[PDB]
Amino acid sequence: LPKLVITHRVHEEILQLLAPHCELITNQTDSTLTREEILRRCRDAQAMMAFMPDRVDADFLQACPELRVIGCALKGFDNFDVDACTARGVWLTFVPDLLTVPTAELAIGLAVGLGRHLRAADAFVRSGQFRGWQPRFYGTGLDNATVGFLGMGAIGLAMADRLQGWGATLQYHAAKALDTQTEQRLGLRQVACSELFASSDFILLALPLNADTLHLVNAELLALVRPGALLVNPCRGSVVDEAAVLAALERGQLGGYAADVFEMEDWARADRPQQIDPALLAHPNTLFTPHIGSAVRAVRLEIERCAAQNILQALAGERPINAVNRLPKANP
Amino acid sequence: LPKLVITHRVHEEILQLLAPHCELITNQTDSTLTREEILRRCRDAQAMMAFMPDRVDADFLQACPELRVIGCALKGFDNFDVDACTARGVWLTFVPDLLTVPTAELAIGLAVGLGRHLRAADAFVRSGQFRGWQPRFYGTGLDNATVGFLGMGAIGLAMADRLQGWGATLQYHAAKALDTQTEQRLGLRQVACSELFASSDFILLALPLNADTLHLVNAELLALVRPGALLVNPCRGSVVDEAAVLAALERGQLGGYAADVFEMEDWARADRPQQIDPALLAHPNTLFTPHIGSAVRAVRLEIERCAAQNILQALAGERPINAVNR
Ligand SMILES: NC(=O)c1ccc[n+]([C@@H]2O[C@H](COP(=O)([O-])OP(=O)(O)OC[C@H]3O[C@@H](n4cnc5c(N)ncnc54)[C@H](O)[C@@H]3O)[C@@H](O)[C@H]2O)c1
Repeated sequence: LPKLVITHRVHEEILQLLAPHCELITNQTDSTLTREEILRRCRDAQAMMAFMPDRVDADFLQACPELRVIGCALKGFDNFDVDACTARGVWLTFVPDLLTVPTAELAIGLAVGLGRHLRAADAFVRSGQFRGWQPRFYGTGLDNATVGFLGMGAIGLAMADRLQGWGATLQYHAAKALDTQTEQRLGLRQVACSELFASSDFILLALPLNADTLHLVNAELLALVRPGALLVNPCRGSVVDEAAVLAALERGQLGGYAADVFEMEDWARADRPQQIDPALLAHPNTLFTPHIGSAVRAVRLEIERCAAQNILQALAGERPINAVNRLPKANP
Repeated sequence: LPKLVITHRVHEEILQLLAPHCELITNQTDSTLTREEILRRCRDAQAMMAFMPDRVDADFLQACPELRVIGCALKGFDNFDVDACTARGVWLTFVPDLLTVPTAELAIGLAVGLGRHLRAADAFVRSGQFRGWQPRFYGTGLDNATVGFLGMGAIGLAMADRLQGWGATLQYHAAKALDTQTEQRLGLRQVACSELFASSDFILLALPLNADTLHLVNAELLALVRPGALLVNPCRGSVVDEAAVLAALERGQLGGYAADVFEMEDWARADRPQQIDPALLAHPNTLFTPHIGSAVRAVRLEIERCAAQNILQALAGERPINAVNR
């Protein structure tokens, strides 16, 4: 009986898991519906499965008073007002682990593609003009490089594991230090944010988007980079000031920027750019992907399953395993 | 000062190291000059620093009787008649293996780029049409995949090393098998050529080119492949049959092909293709690189430096460290 709205397309097997417990109102197409259309569907929904284009604020919740649970098919719930969910007695749940590994893979791929001029290399061969080896496309590889992680959580760790054996010197700065056991095991040295940006050949971002991280990578910080340094962003766009990244690119201090994420995606920002600057889109020392960190079908299936288990738990009157927040529940 | 012709562009610092010992006739441009032109340059040269696009046969050597050293900024001598060099008392020089590692880095970059549709994804956002996350561009990860190496010398090992931590299942076929200790270390399962192609999600090539290896990856073998299998060629072009790969791509059994090397490059074969098929070139499930395996700045510098020192040693009258002959 309880209505559940699902804002984007999910695997058949997921609908089968839910269909006995809920009234599914699904978006089994390839499109992102309108803000006003999801509001209408959610108006008396007991439940919601949310995805990356979703944004949930106190305004949204006011118009949807039957909501008991919002199940997020994602890790970074920055576009979801958790306090306001709590104020309305709505569970919010996320997916803590399943997005990690394929995002870590993409990022290393970006680091390699960016450092080796893959976009133009490939464009060149595709132009038909290839005739053999030339003294051209000399790049930056991982061997002997200083690699710097900003952040050292799930993707931080999964990337460092993936770079064991690459002959790089690994260093990091994070809100919380890793125990000495993990540092020695992964070859990781802890350094300050300033030192990270001044010494690293590659700088890989692995931070969530919050108030302390908004525009953390800025002109002051980019002004510090060794000339030609490569910056890689698989996490959230507004951890970076995209305009200062452009400027470091044009002056040739920053060697390259790769990103899977963009400022324009951060819906909880009133003042978000409405687009990626065409000038960064067209800069040659770049490589981009459309938020496909977790775009592997087998993985997406499990992300959906995790979200569905959470939603179903919540509707069964239990505390969901991946609740980010806390509601009153009866004791023994 | 003995005269030295540098066949292609080097870093300023190789010039600076060499000027005080050699008259330098350089080619500080992007172009590889015609062999007529390199022959003109080398008529009375004492030394030559050669690169990948150079070929040296008896005929070349006949036209250059004052040549003492060929110092090569490369490692394979397919393009080089070694016995001609020695017959005419010319040192033929190689560099140590600085090339394997950056090539292995690129190879994994390619497998990831190919599996995750990097070219198409990049173009999509550069188009300015990106409106945030969509449930498409689904791709293939390495995690839980089976990756099969065809071959396992220096390149096979470099790549296997770099794939520890990636949670894939590793397997290989090679003429020269690995010792048990390393198989153990690397989680590497040894299989037959047929089983490798039948059970690999990614197949990464690590083979030399020779008679036994010519068109090894042919239609019969590709026909065994799992639907959507991803093939990566960073080793040599002519170990695969590009027509057979294209054909495999077009029917959709092979999910993708990435290469840094192409048949048109293999100048030993008389029957070699004259370019890369434009329909392969135009295929969406590809990813290509213009033989940039070792195109890392630090490495190219060290490569030229080793070439230079071999040349200097030969001239001052010593046996060069990396002499391939005598
Ligand atoms: N591209 C994608 O598709 C994709 C996929 C998954 C996650 N992400 C994003 O990447 C982010 C990180 O993912 P995760 O799974 O590793 O998250 P996580 O919560 O496991 O780790 C976050 C880490 O950042 C650190 N941190 C927080 N504030 C910091 C600060 N001010 N300075 C330095 N370090 C700080 C924390 O100590 C923690 O170690 C997610 O929050 C999400 O926003 C993107």
